[PDB]
Amino acid sequence: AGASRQRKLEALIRDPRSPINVESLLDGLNSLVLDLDFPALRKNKNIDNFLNRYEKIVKKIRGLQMKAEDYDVVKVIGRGAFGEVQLVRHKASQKVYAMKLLSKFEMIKRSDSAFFWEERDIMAFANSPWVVQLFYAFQDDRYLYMVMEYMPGGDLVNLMSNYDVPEKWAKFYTAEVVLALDAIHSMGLIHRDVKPDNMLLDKHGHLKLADFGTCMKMDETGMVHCVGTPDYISPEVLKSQGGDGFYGRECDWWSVGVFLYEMLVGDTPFYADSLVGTYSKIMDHKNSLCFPEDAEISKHAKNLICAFLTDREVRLGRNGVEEIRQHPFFKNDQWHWDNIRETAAPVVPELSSDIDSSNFDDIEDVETFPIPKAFVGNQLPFIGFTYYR
Amino acid sequence: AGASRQRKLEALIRDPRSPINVESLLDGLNSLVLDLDFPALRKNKNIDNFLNRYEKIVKKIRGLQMKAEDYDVVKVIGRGAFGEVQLVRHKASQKVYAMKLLSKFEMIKRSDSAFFWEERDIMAFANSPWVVQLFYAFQDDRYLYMVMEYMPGGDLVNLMSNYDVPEKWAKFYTAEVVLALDAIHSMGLIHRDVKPDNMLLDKHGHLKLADFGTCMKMDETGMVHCDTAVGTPDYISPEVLKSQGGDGFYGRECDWWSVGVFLYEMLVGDTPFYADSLVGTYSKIMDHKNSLCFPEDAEISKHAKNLICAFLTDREVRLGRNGVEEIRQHPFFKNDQWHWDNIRETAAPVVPELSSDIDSSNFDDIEDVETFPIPKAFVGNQLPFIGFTYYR
Ligand SMILES: COC(=O)c1ccc(F)c(NC(=O)c2cccc(-c3cc(C(=O)Nc4ccncc4F)ccc3CN)c2)c1
Ligand SMILES: COC(=O)c1ccc(F)c(NC(=O)c2cccc(-c3cc(C(=O)Nc4ccncc4F)ccc3CN)c2)c1
Repeated sequence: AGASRQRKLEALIRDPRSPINVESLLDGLNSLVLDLDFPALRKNKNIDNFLNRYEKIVKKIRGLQMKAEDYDVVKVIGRGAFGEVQLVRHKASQKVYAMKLLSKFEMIKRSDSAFFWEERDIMAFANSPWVVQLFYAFQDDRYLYMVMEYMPGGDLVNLMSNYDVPEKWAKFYTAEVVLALDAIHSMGLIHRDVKPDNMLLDKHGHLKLADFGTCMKMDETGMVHCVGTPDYISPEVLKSQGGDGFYGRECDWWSVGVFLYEMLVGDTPFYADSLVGTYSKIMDHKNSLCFPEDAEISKHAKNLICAFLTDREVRLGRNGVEEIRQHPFFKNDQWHWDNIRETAAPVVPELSSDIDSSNFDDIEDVETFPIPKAFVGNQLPFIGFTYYR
Repeated sequence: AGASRQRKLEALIRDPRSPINVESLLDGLNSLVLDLDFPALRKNKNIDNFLNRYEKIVKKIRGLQMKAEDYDVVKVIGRGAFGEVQLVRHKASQKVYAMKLLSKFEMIKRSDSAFFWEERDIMAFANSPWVVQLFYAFQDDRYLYMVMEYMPGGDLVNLMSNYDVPEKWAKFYTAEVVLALDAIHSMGLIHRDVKPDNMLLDKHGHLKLADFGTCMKMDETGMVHCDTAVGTPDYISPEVLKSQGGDGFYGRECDWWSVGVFLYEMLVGDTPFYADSLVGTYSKIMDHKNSLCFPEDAEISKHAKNLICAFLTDREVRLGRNGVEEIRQHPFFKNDQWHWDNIRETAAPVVPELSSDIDSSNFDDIEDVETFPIPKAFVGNQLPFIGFTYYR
């Protein structure tokens, strides 16, 4: 009946995962207002009269909703392709978060614009201690904001540059990465850009993955038809960039092997001065993968590294994560796969307060959209991005 | 804290009086989809990706929401400037309604496009038995719809044309118009288009006002500021005629001129300033001091004649400056069938003979489409109708 219909649609609006939830529909009207309030378009009677009604309530609404002015910015802890990351303190609650800003301009211009949906879903609804939790997602006219839990231990790029990593440490950080990727794979997602920059460390020095712009949802077969600095990117993913090309979750396990090599060796296995150099070496990995004479690595460590860095058809982890996690290398008298994250981490950070950012390096140093004549609708891609947990 | 804000905003979305209630925000999404889904606009990647996402969910919502296909059209019972009015039966409930279609194309074309807000607000939130009530307001691509209560008795244009009205009946219906107009004034609204076309009679033959397109919201004093003259030529007050030519300040008195014109029509059988051209009618209305006169062959009583000349005078001396009180205590109204407090619970003059719930014998038959052009740029023809949807 009509009563049954209104019950059904009210379910579609209260659903926080729905595209027509109240935050999306409020995003829709706010995106419509921002996209229309220009003097050139206001010559149109339909557009000017529409703004006359809603201009008042839209300014009110935007005041009540969560915004950047609510958060005191303590420091900038990272920079990235489409923006930056800030250490922030929410003023009303005094709680410390890490807030990621992604530029709407840069996303629209350089033309990626769909990566942030999966990132937002994964961080909100992953519900895994291997993935950084998102608390709030919101936006203004220039930026998207993602308010995440603050990983105060820094990343593994910092850990490797400040410590010469022994093999017992390498077992730990590799095992945690394996578990973290298994978490993502189990959500039906291929990471396809795993690397120490995206591997953060929590309060107790335990790993959580932190960037998911590259993530993509798998098929029934498990494959994913569809960019970057190629250091950690597998051969098949590299070949795939040339036109079409299928690949699966094994591409992430290549990256793990690259990551294992780096920790024990100190350089990436396919390092070169140019991108074409690195690309070229990654394709000729059968001949170009080699260990230095003066880099004391064990038989099992070398065996695992060689297991991962091979063709996809015989790589470690086609048959499953099992054979990876029962490789001899991981045998130890400290932790087990079922209890690793509650055991003592190799490196616990010594921090003084809730805003201690000492394990992050310092960051040093504008343009936005042009005023349009016609309707371009730049805000339309960002409708339904707002999320309040 | 943030808790105080998210409760304040939640107050705004749940309220059906609010412009940002959920019904309106759905219209915001729906209108955007309609206004972008065209081949040339999909050449924009921003537009085409947005419509690739939402079109499916927007298609499911459109089927769930109330629509015209829910109703059986029994017979078309009226026509007006911006659309028609149909007699409908809701399929799921079998309940009879009169629903008014209003063409979005013609409203944008002839440019008015905001009269319907106060029409909707009155019917939705009047709660007076002098005003036809709106159960459901909705829309689609072409029409705004308003599902009202069916008034099977017909309008007063039909009553005066069928029956030859005596003054005992005219006391009654004029009284009901005054109480109806007083109600509308008591909501801060000048009707400024009172006439027998817009007076409908219910199951029992008691009046209800039933078109509010010309209606406008008053000031803190009671006056209104309007540049354009409005209303049907025959019943337009000289002050509203004179408002066309520049600055026009005037209060609720303009309605009583029309009640004046209305009473003259009932007893005399023709409208007081009739002319074969509209140009002549405006010339007669402006010269009402000399032009207003009765035929000799006419049996209108002195108290009847005293009331009409009381109404059809300049606003400075018109019966209505000192409120509704002075209208009610005129000797024409004084009788022993009804009091003012109980008039609508007394025996009406013309109780209709109604066989069935779809009896449209009081209304007459009707006899005899164009649409928007496919735009190249963003034009936004659905933006004036965002927030029109309403469910009781
Ligand atoms: C190169 O082409 C690509 O593959 C590609 C394509 C699309 C993309 F969106 C991106 N990534 C970004 O644009 C991007 C923008 C801004 C910040 C980051 C970023 C954030 C974090 C973080 O949240 N840390 C963090 C988390 C919690 N507590 C403290 C923290 F410090 C970590 C690392 C990074 C760099 N990965 C990434 C990359
Ligand atoms: C001349 O310019 C204006 O003053 C002006 C400006 C803007 C406007 F929107 C309009 N009105 C319309 O366009 C319009 C369109 C379609 C139907 C009507 C209309 C409807 C009714 C009705 O609801 N009856 C009714 C009610 C309940 N149960 C059964 C009924 F039968 C009565 C009378 C009428 C004519 N007034 C009016 C007029």
